[PDB]
Amino acid sequence: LSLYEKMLHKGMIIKNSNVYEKIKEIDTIIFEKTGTLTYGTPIVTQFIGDSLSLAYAASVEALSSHPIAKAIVKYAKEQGVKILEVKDFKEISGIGVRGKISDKIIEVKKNDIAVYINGEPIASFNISDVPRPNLKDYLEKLKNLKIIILSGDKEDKVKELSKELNIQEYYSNLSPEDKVRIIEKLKQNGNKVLMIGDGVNDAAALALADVSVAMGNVADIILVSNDIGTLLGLIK
Ligand SMILES: [Mg+2]
Repeated sequence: LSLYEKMLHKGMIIKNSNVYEKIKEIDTIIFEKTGTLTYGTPIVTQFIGDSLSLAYAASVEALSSHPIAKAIVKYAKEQGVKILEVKDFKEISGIGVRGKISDKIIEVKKNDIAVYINGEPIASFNISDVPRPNLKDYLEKLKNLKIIILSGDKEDKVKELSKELNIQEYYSNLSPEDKVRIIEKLKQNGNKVLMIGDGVNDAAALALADVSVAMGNVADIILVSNDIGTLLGLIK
């Protein structure tokens, strides 16, 4: 058939056949918490504030394509509130959004998210990543090979996910640049490192991985399917 076509069938897009046997020569596996071990879109785990505030925040968040923004919009919609007309929308990706509704200035910006109305913090959200099911693939590889979780998220969130999925080595509160330095150090130390990430917020780290995998949500392997199990199946 052809390696390239066989891999597509399994929802992997490969860049070079070399990545193939290179898989066997690697010894370290690194996961990005967000998007790989968890779904690409987080959920609202709690909202504190009144329903008008909720409608205001969702109405502004409805103009962003950020996953946190989508988590907030979905939660508000499940609560039954309707989207309101916003003017003067402004966004700074991943950090905050702003807009005007009913003569009032609303800001939603990085509990995890505060809602301001005319300068005053009046509501907030806790949002969390949702883990992907399938937990045995991990042990299998822990058999055959060291696993590491990296994340720009806070200690307690990262640790807790490490706890659930049963992963020992993990680093938290990392900037993209922290991750890149970690890869280089592993490679300096002699490790052949395969990394799985979102493909953007950690593109430099991937670019340095011995073999890099991007989620479907440049890299050596693109997981169109977002099927990590099948990737870990292959590796294992
Ligand atoms: Mg949600």
